[PDB]
Amino acid sequence: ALTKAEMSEYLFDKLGLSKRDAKELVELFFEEIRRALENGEQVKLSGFGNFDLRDKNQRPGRNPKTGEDIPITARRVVTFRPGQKLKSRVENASPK
DNA sequence: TTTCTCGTTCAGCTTTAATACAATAAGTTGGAATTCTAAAAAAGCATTGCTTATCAATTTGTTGCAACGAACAGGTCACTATCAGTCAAAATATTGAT
Repeated sequence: ALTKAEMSEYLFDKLGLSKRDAKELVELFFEEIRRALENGEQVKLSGFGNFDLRDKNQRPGRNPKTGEDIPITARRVVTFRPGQKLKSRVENASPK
């Protein structure tokens, strides 16, 4: 699984950047994105996807184990709509 | 046989044209880097029955990665004694007067 460790190492052998800043950029990368989502801003990354924010209302739910119907509290989640470019590169993938 | 016959380079001289001397004021020519802009590519537009994701409440295996504890630099201040620099000690050479 791709981790921040592998991402930093990549920037070291592709951009020749020290692992230090290579590890600091990967952190600030996801950080800045999370700061935009929490602030209520859409994140549109061309050639990748789009992190949307939809306010879901309180809908009926339950306890998957027993079956006790419990109303799922409303909350703002963070969806991800992959671009057409990304889909065309993952359409022919393979779980490995 | 013996004599008539010309072009070359050497060397000590003489003569014909361009460039002088300097500080001053730009001009040329190969790029480098920031920013305007048309050229390209990804995405919104457009829509509907059918397909797929939405997720609580709680137990159990998994894992990214910060949290620290040392070691290897990374960068600045001190150890330890005399260089680094400039004035006086100590008495007469040298210079001035009898």
